[PDB]
Amino acid sequence: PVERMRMRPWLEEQINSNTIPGLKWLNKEKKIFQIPWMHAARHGWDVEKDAPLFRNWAIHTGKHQPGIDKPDPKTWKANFRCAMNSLPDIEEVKDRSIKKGNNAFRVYRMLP
Repeated sequence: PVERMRMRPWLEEQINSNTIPGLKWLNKEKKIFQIPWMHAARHGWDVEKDAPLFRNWAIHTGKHQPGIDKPDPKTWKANFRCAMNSLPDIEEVKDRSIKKGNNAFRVYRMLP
């Protein structure tokens, strides 16, 4: 019911399995993974690219339960960002004025 699969390995798995067309290890040897994120919908509309992950956050991070509480995706969006400010081994890189004409995702370098 309330287990702790751990986000670090949860991502190492999703990234290795390549469940989202864009999220994946750019350099798995040094553990570098990049996700596309919902750069399009900053709230809740064009946010289906990473919604399967973002939505799983509520169940994977043990925060929302289907049948007992309300499935609010608005907070799930913020939950995703908290993970980026966590695990003292992740380096987020979304570019600033160069790679901004194709996708502009968030490349995260994860240490061991």
